[PDB]
Amino acid sequence: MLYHLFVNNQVKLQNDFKPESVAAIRSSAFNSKGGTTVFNFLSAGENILLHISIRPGENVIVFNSRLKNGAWGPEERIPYAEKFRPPNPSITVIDHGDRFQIRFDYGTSIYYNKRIKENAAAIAYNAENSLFSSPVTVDVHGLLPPLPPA
Amino acid sequence: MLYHLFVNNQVKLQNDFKPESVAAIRSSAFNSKGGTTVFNFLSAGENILLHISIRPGENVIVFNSRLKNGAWGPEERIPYAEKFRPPNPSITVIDHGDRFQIRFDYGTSIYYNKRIKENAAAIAYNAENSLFSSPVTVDVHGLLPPLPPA
Amino acid sequence: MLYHLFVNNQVKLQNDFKPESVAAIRSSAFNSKGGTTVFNFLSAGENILLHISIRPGENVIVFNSRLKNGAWGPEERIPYAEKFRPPNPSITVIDHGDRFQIRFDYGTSIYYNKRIKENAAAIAYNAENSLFSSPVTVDVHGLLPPLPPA
Amino acid sequence: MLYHLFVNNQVKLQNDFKPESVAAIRSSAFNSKGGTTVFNFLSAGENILLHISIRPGENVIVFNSRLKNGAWGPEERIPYAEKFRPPNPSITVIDHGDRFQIRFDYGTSIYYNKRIKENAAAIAYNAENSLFSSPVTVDVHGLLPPLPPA
Ligand SMILES: CC(=O)N[C@@H]1[C@@H](O)[C@H](O[C@@H]2O[C@H](CO)[C@H](O)[C@H](O)[C@H]2O[C@@H]2O[C@@H](C)[C@@H](O)[C@@H](O)[C@@H]2O)[C@@H](CO)O[C@H]1O
Ligand SMILES: CC(=O)N[C@@H]1[C@@H](O)[C@H](O[C@@H]2O[C@H](CO)[C@H](O)[C@H](O)[C@H]2O[C@@H]2O[C@@H](C)[C@@H](O)[C@@H](O)[C@@H]2O)[C@@H](CO)O[C@H]1O
Ligand SMILES: CC(=O)N[C@@H]1[C@@H](O)[C@H](O[C@@H]2O[C@H](CO)[C@H](O)[C@H](O)[C@H]2O[C@@H]2O[C@@H](C)[C@@H](O)[C@@H](O)[C@@H]2O)[C@@H](CO)O[C@H]1O
Ligand SMILES: CC(=O)N[C@@H]1[C@@H](O)[C@H](O[C@@H]2O[C@H](CO)[C@H](O)[C@H](O)[C@H]2O[C@@H]2O[C@@H](C)[C@@H](O)[C@@H](O)[C@@H]2O)[C@@H](CO)O[C@H]1O
Repeated sequence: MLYHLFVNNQVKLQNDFKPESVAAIRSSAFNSKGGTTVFNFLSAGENILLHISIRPGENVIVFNSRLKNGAWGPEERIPYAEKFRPPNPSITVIDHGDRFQIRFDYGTSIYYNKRIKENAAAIAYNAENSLFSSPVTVDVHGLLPPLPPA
Repeated sequence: MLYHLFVNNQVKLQNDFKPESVAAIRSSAFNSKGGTTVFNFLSAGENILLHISIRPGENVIVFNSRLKNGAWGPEERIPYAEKFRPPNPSITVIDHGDRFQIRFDYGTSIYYNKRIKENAAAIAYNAENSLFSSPVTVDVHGLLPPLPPA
Repeated sequence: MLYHLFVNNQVKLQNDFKPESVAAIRSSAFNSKGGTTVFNFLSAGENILLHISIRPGENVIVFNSRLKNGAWGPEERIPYAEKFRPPNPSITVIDHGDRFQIRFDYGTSIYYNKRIKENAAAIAYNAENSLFSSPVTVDVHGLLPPLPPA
Repeated sequence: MLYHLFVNNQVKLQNDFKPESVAAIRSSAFNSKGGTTVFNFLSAGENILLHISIRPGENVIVFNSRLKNGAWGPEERIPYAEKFRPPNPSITVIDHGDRFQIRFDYGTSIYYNKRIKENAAAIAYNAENSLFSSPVTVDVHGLLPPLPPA
């Protein structure tokens, strides 16, 4: 299923993002002078199941979670540098049941153990000065699709 | 290369759409009550190399061409019905050198002999009440990419 | 539909190879010092709808057609000039209704106007010293599948 | 990278099968009355990093590991219960660093925690009466490739 997720907005998923689900987020642009950009996978109750804070100025990408009116837990970080590929950078998130796998353009995957046992009903996108385009293209799969030879 | 083509607007291609090029246009929605929707492949000089007029009310899809200040030539038509697949209908255009191949979700391809020997520098999207989303996602390939088993 | 086509053998297609059909042939190797290698798309009646003779020595690729017990028609040749990318070279054939499109790893697409109005029911592979592996992996589609962004 | 893995044989990988690596195994047939079929991911030192024993009779799939001249470790089994889609069944194995992900045509992904900290250098295929074709088509990726919208 294809969605167009606009900045400082979100998209309500047709079906819940759950185990086996794959979300391929792709930007039509890369604004090198952009600021902190965030993507949140939210449950129906608006709990932040997966928070991805891309911070170029801090050279880090922070992952976390928290209930709608709860507090962030410990942060999980990785260097920002050498992760995205202009002019069409991408973010791929896969739900492996007990944890999410996040993959950017380069480098190894990031694995984030789930902290809230719920499926995502929406994906939000927030940024004052986004690093990516608005909207960003999002393809959500119920399961990993057949793969091309390359 | 990924582009976000908004309705009643266009996208300037990074490189020209020419022989071997493949443009995959995908909508995030299908507005059954939408009207006539158009996609034009334009040259640098703004000549309409390939005009695709999707007319639900007339139950037809019209293909044509014309110079920037020229006249349409003869029309090439196909029934509108059973061509698109909601909620993510698509249009795939392939430049075969001497003609374009246009493929929708269902049915056989449409072949349109080129009438203007030029490459496209832009793709335009026009509609009063579009049948598709705004923007529509557009992936342009320099050549047919590797194919998945299905 | 996946088939394993062995050298000096053939594979019977579960479905007619006809307009919109795509055959993605892939080899697990490239035998540098290989000799003339042939791929034929045959009708159920064993007419050779599309003959592809890749000749390293003569440095040409000959395309032709012929009825079961008939003689070869006029040849349509092009220079061989390094069309394959080792170690996994590919040959993709697409049925466009009035003609076939043949794409290798390099060079431009080759177009061959159909000479016999029949669909292919089998693909044959012949060679004394094949340029490719035995068997070759063959994925046949009834229509062009959705494409990855790259 | 494409390989043709023959039954009761193996294929030496041009590159280490390691974190981020994906092995897409595809069969050109499904032998209904086939017997126990095995696929092993081996280290260059011939340690069995991941053993996959598909047993129709016992109706289970056993996953295990073992050093070259060592004994099998504790078994991790699941019911076989119709995991393959004829006539072209598939097995996809992904290296996630601390564990392997194995996906069949049906059922959920199977996760197997790594028991040996080595990368795979070869994939073996064993069976007296294989459930699948010989050889099986194997596409190995260094990283998950861009995905088609479907
Ligand atoms: C190393 C460390 O622990 N630094 C902490 C920052 O990462 C925290 O920032 C907040 O982090 C959460 C995720 O854990 C989320 O990304 C918040 O949006 C983020 O807060 C924003 O960004 C900060 C840099 C501040 O400008 C803040 O005002 C913003 O609202 C902060 C706050 O929890 O604590 C640091 O110790
Ligand atoms: C069967 C036939 O020939 N009908 C003709 C219409 O198809 C023409 O419409 C115009 O067609 C061109 C492509 O050839 C292009 O799609 C134009 O946008 C389209 O004109 C618009 O749509 C028409 C239905 C009218 O409402 C017109 O005012 C719009 O501007 C017309 C006009 O060339 O002629 C018919 O004969
Ligand atoms: C310059 C020229 O026209 N050369 C002709 C060859 O191309 C012909 O070869 C045959 O070509 C058909 C397709 O047209 C098919 O590829 C046959 O396998 C091929 O014949 C074989 O290869 C030849 C090189 C000879 O060794 C022949 O004995 C084999 O049977 C030939 C024959 O039609 O004529 C040439 O003039
Ligand atoms: C209930 C139980 O634990 N069953 C055990 C079998 O699963 C074992 O079979 C061997 O299992 C390993 C992986 O753990 C591998 O699949 C071996 O090929 C397999 O041994 C073969 O198949 C068996 C069914 C026997 O026919 C045996 O002779 C073969 O060599 C066996 C042996 O470890 O123990 C069972 O208890």
